[PDB]
Amino acid sequence: MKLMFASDIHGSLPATERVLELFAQSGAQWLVILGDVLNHGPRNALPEGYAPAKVVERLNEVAHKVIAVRGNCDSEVDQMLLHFPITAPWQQVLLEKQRLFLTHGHLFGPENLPALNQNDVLVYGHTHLPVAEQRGEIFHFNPGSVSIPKGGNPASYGMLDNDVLSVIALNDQSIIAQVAIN
Amino acid sequence: MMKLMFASDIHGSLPATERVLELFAQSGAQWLVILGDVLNHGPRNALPEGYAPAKVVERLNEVAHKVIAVRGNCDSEVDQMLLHFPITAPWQQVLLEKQRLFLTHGHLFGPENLPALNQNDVLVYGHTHLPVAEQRGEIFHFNPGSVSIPKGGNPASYGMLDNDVLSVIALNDQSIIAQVAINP
Amino acid sequence: MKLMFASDIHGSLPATERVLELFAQSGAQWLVILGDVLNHGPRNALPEGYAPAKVVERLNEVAHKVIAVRGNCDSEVDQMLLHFPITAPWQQVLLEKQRLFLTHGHLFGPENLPALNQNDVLVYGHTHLPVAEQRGEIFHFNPGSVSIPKGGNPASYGMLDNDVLSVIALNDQSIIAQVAIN
Amino acid sequence: MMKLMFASDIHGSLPATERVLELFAQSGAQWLVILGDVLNHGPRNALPEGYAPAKVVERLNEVAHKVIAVRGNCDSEVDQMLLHFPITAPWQQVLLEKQRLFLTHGHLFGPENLPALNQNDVLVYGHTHLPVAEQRGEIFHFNPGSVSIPKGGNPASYGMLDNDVLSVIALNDQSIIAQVAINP
Ligand SMILES: [Zn+2]
Ligand SMILES: [Zn+2]
Ligand SMILES: [Zn+2]
Ligand SMILES: [Zn+2]
Ligand SMILES: [Zn+2]
Ligand SMILES: [Zn+2]
Ligand SMILES: [Zn+2]
Ligand SMILES: [Zn+2]
Repeated sequence: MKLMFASDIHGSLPATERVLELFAQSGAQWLVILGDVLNHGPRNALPEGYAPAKVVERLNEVAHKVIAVRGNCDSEVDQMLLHFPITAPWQQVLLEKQRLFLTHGHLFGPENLPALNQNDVLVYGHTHLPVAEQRGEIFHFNPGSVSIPKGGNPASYGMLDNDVLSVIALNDQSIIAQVAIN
Repeated sequence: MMKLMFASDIHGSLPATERVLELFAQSGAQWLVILGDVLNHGPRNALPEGYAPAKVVERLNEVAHKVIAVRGNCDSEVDQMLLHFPITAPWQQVLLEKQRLFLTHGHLFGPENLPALNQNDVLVYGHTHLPVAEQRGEIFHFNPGSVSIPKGGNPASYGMLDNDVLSVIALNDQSIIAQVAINP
Repeated sequence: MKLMFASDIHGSLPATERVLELFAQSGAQWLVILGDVLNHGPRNALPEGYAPAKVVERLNEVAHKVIAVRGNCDSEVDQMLLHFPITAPWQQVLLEKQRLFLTHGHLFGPENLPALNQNDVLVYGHTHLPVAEQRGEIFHFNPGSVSIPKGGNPASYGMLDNDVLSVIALNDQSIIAQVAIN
Repeated sequence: MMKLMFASDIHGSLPATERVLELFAQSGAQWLVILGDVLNHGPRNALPEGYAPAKVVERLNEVAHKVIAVRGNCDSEVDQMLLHFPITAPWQQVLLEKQRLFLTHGHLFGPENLPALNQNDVLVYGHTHLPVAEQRGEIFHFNPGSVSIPKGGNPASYGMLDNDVLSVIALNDQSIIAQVAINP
């Protein structure tokens, strides 16, 4: 199975178009969006090519292939525009060998862990920092941000391919971090 | 390569609950998927047979670590405080080889308000208390009916996913009420 | 200013009809309902004359005079039946010389206090125990339950009259507790 | 008796915010009532004049202890974590002698979806960015309009309750755009 992950888009049209381009070329079946989709975010500058209404038209074109959770920056007006369900604060995704716990990062995350099974995967964003590692009995995965990178990391996205979780550079496409989840 | 058991619209019926649980224990299924309306009978419904919310809670908690549930229109916060598994999520997902199952109760997204889905995906819901298993257009609809207050003259039922087939099964007979194959 | 308070009805039709009779005779302009309206409650025995669908018809007749907040036992189906807004976890009511902070008691209450002004009033239920006293710089008020009282108190309701907060017995009509707030 | 100032649909406009705050400080009003859509411009709207969310936050917090607000369709939880006063409530109330003021943003309850109210009560809302002050049927409708993005050729505005009259006032001129007496 092949899944693509994207998070903290914050209204950036160019980041969105590049994501949708890589999605189409990857062959992945679904696109998981971890929150903070249109709103740039009160405490920071507008991202490159900020254009909420256009990001909306682009994303709504693959709405039937999107799985998503509510970011701290997402609001009711956002759901009214996006043709896929974003209001759930968290959502589990059942895979053959394990579970994926999807959440933005502000309500649940590394500091407030959910009950899970050994080798399950905690998937979150919000921090804008890439992560692909084993933490205790479970795995932690954060695809970083596709628009507002932090900690010196390049804009990035995530990918699940053949039991391997990888954080990939949006432009470079070089592997930032990865871990096998067998 | 995946097996799941589905139970919906329990509404506090202890008999339905004990039976669901013995069947679950025998199924060999990885998870018990509860589609909502767990303890409350519902202001519009007459009490179910064997209405005993307090006891239903004790029983479901025995297998809490293996339950995957979604919020029903009759579920409230007191219910979440009693049950030891997450019941507040409005929807959740199951991913197979090339298709996905969209799990929801039926009052938010349903037959008359479809979520966006791809060809050959499955909308899994309860709420109506009417069993369904069929291809409706480009997607598949699946409703395992109510395990305690069936409507339309149907028997109380539950559902099962056996890799590529979804079946609605009578709770007493264990006879097939309806089933559909979701192979491309 | 004359307000009537009722809480933890839990589907009791007789309790409801008695409340509506006292409301009509009191002259009060509004009826404040603190939650837990139709559902008897998972761990409780059915109250006297349990009949949610009938409580709904009675309450909906004075819907335009009701102010309410979400009880821990209230659900989406409940809002669908009641013709007045109940989904808010809490609401503030502005009066001439002070604020009323209305909440059920499970999220906010004596143990998780909201920020308020000296002499404001914390109004809550959920415990089924009557209260009318000053605590710290603010007042605490709980009209008790009208259908399933605990502690040893009779079924009761509340009243705001002449700047005096009173907890009154549903039958006796005797004063259980009270405190002047001005 | 009762004096209140109303501001709605700020949408992150720092100039509108500083002006609202200077007027509030001079009004003598007991509370500043914010009807929603505080920091986000809204995906459907062009940025308003002087869009500076971060700064609007610092300024509104200086008077946090005197704000009474209700949630707008554009407000999110990041906004709540920044602002030091409660903004999540969908509605709240003001009680006069024999009348009731129902405060809400306008996307949940509004002109086209009325809450249950008694005769001579007031529905107070924003969201449309169109000022209103009139009796409609048996109740009164009052909308301060937007302090930053007015529609219909109207001036940026705010609102005030001075005992028994509700007025929509231009933010620059301080001239009366509309007003209604709610005496019964
Ligand atoms: Zn972010
Ligand atoms: Zn975030
Ligand atoms: Zn049901
Ligand atoms: Zn239902
Ligand atoms: Zn109660
Ligand atoms: Zn309660
Ligand atoms: Zn607006
Ligand atoms: Zn709005």
